[PDB]
Amino acid sequence: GSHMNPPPPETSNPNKPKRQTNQLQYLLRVVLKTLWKHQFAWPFQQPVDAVKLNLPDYYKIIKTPMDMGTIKKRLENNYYWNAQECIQDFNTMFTNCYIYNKPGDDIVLMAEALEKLFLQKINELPTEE
Ligand SMILES: CC(=O)N[C@@H](Cc1ccc(O)cc1)C(=O)NCC#CBr
Repeated sequence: GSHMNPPPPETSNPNKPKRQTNQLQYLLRVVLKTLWKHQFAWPFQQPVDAVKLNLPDYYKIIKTPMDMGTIKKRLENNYYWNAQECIQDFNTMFTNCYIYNKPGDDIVLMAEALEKLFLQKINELPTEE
């Protein structure tokens, strides 16, 4: 935990109201589970360690960091009120990658593959009930 990396996004706050929904259950059991085991998930399984990767400008450019390790903990620890909050975290993670990296780059192709899978699964997100 280098002082030069920011604290990770919040995964626990007892003041924030929490709810289990069937959609959130789907996001954990189907969407996260599927993306987590993809061959290209590893760069997205934890916050970007800008120290280790020698990217001192990362947290200069990316002011809303997000990663699937954070999303996994948010889903496992019922941090969310609704599915939109969680979908937004996934979208933020993909867009961070697209903003920071060049269109050709391996990391972008890897994010695009996870995003295509994500969209397939979110198209089947169940009606809330
Ligand atoms: C989520 C994300 O952006 N990924 C990291 C780490 C990473 C990059 C490429 C790769 O093949 C495996 C890991 C990163 O390097 N970010 C910007 C830059 C640069 Br150089």
